[PDB]
Amino acid sequence: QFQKPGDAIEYRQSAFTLIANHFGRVAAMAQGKAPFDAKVAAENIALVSTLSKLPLTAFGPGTDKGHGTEAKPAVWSDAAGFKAAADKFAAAVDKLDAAGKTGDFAQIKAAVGETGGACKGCHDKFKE
Amino acid sequence: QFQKPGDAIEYRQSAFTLIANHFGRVAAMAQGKAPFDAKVAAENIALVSTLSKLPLTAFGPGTDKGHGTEAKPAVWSDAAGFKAAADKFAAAVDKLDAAGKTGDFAQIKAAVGETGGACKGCHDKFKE
Amino acid sequence: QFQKPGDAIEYRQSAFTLIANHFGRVAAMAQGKAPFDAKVAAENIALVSTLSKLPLTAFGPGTDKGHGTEAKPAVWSDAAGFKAAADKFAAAVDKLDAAGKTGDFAQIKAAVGETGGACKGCHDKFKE
Amino acid sequence: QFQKPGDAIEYRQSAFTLIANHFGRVAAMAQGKAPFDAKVAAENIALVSTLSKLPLTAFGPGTDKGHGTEAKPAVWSDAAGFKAAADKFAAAVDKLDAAGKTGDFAQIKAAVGETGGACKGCHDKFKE
Ligand code: HEM
Ligand code: HEM
Ligand code: HEM
Ligand code: HEM
Repeated sequence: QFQKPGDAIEYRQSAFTLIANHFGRVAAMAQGKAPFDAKVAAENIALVSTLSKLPLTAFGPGTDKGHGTEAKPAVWSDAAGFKAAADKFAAAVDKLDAAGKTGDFAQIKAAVGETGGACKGCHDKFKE
Repeated sequence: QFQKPGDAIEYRQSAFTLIANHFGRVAAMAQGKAPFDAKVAAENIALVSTLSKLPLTAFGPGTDKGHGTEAKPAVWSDAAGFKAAADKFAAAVDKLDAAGKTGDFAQIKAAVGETGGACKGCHDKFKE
Repeated sequence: QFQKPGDAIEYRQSAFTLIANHFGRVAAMAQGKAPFDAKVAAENIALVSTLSKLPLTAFGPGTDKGHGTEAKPAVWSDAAGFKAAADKFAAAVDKLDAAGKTGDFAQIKAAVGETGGACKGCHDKFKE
Repeated sequence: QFQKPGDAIEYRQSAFTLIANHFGRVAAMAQGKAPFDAKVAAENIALVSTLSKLPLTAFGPGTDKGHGTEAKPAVWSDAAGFKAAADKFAAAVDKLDAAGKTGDFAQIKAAVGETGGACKGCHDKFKE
């Protein structure tokens, strides 16, 4: 667990950073800005899948201020809304995980579009 | 990959932060500071193993300054030494991973001691 | 031996009290309620093993009443059943003792579950 | 350990009872009231040796009243005196343990005389 609040903040920020980087490699393939390689897309989606579970466990009470957090207070006051956004994200990643297993480009591109929306959706209401 | 150098620096710092947190949970169990659970020890060990590969790819040329990096210059001037320290870490992680597979407390405690030593070993020569 | 019946009753009650306390320390470790230590688990298991032989010699004829005994009459009328319950307990303790020797958490947890069952089993039919 | 004070009291009283009983079997041999048998004397002294360590760990703060304790307050207020008596007892039991190993009657009789005095010595100042 986290000894101090700052530990939680740093942990979640670190998780989102890793997720962003690996998810980005798959998105580049989907956008045609990088050659498509099923094995590599699979590896990266696998990483995103494993990491996606992590950051959401570090939003406990008391982790609201300090260590440069960009989490809006609404994360807590509207816990219901936050739970929903997290759920959408989880669902989308499941689709991305499956798509990754099949190696089908069209499916992967569709899943990254969905997942990406899940990131933005949550960010609009709870970040910055 | 990493568009800018700072991306690499933030990537590696975040990876270490996650590794530290999850390795710490296994460590606590092995040092008698928390109840032992083979499943949880196993899960945390899996995370460490997976993540251990990640940060070592983010030490390319030019990632020596900025983004509050704590990597000593020796990381580049003493490249061989660094690859030497990284190799030890890898071996230690392979043992920790094997221990996780067996669920054997003694084996796990032995491997966390070795891994810990590999962390500090590298840190002494290349960090801060 | 026991001069008076009461001596036998107090002897067996005291033995059970010590067994309960030391078995409980092993149990706590196995149920994830306390940090695991193979040496301490081993020591406590040794005590339980040694003491387990003791109380079963203090159930001779005439020790059925007085000194606040909680042994049901069935202990004597259903002698075979009692020897049956005691035999199971003994076997369970032999396994707990063997587990203590190996230091294997899984093996220990398995044996504490069996021993526990042997305690309650006998208690249901012959205690209170 | 002990969840409640009464647990400590019951534990130590139970330990002294077992000790008293087994020590008594050796004393009877030494007094010639029972035939001398080196093996049996050895077994019993071994039990006394193992058990002798136990009761002294259950005299913590707060275990002074209730559950029918016969421990005089001096046990705590004159902690120094209590520590001494316990030390004499420990030393005597060591002698009894050795004597038991040698199977020499004269040595055993001497050790039981010493140990017995250790019981009485401590009892006079700290019990009832
Ligand atoms: C979707 C896969 C996704 C991405 C991509 C993403 C990225 C991201 C980054 C890079 C950060 C910055 C980390 C840093 O400061 O170094 C960040 C921060 C937050 N995010 Fe995000 N994010 C994605 C998904 C989600 C989801 C689904 C939610 C909400 C359910 C969410 C929330 C947040 C919050 C809040 C932060 C700030 C955390 C903090 O600074 O304390 N993101 N995200
Ligand atoms: C071993 C399992 C291990 C742990 C644990 C560990 C932790 C760790 C942390 C927490 C950081 C701080 C990151 C931050 O500032 O947010 C960190 C940083 C560096 N480490 Fe380390 N580290 C472990 C292992 C290793 C090994 C085996 C090496 C070298 C081969 C190594 C190196 C470094 C370096 C350099 C940094 C600084 C990164 C930067 O700031 O740019 N670590 N480590
Ligand atoms: C198994 C390891 C086990 C435990 C633990 C256990 C505990 C226990 C306690 C604490 C008592 C109370 C003593 C007191 O009142 O001070 C107690 C009493 C009895 N038990 Fe028991 N017991 C364990 C095991 C067994 C087994 C396997 C049997 C039967 C074959 C058994 C029987 C009894 C009986 C009878 C009593 C009452 C003794 C009396 O009051 O005269 N127990 N037990
Ligand atoms: C020496 C081998 C020894 C014997 C024998 C002995 C016996 C004994 C008995 C039987 C009791 C009664 C237990 C009960 O209530 O059922 C008893 C109680 C106490 N003793 Fe004792 N005792 C022996 C040794 C020692 C030694 C060396 C000390 C002190 C250093 C000591 C102390 C006590 C105390 C105090 C009690 C009362 C505990 C309580 O009721 O809380 N004894 N002893």
